[PDB]
Amino acid sequence: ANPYQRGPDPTESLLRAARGPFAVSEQSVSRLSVSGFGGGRIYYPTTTSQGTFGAIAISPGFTASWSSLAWLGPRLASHGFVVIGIETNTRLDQPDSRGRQLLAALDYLTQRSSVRNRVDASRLAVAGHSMGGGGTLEAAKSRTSLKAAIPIAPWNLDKTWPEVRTPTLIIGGELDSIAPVATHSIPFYNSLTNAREKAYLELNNASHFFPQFSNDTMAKFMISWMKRFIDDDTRYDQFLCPPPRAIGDISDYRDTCPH
Repeated sequence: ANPYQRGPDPTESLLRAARGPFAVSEQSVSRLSVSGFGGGRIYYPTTTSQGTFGAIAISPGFTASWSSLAWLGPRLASHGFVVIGIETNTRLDQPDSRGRQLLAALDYLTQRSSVRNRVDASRLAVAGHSMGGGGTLEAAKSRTSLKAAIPIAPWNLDKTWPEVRTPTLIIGGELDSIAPVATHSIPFYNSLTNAREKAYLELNNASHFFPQFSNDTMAKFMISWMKRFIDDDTRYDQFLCPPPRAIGDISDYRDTCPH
């Protein structure tokens, strides 16, 4: 009935496994071959028999290469998404520049890449770590048609995001000292007055570098948010609404349930 729904009825175990149900193929994008971003790597479900998939562009943070987040490529793609993980023009690009580069990567993916036919160009998303999370907000501010945005430990001197209409899940690290949640993540969250839906997931005792290592709870909520908003997959609302208890590895969760 939902033409964008993919994969089996979900469970906690399906979301916490190292891979989702789709085998993943990969393609490198050379810095020599694109303008507007530094190339990167595309990850996609090998299967085309179940339909096209939505896509997400993901930016690393200041000083970092895509390799700092590479585990996300196969892990997210294996749940039924095309992922373009980017290298930035330089490692020291600021959040606003990272936002423009994420949009350039989505444009390349849908308009020129060798996997464009596998991507539903109407169902796109952005995510990123630290300054790449600040760039995720910048991209959503510029392109209100994006279906999901996931700033991860985001850093941005711009604290307000009234233009953002995209469903936005901010994932903060409670003990982050580089992009403290009290001055970055939480102000950003409170400022998303026009986001169709939003959530704030705070990881208990987590530092700024939590997304550099496979993290099942982070993956569970990122995948659930991507499914619910990129694919309109209401099956994944069971993990988002009612919000999870702030216990164990979650120190805080803020929500706009119902979706």
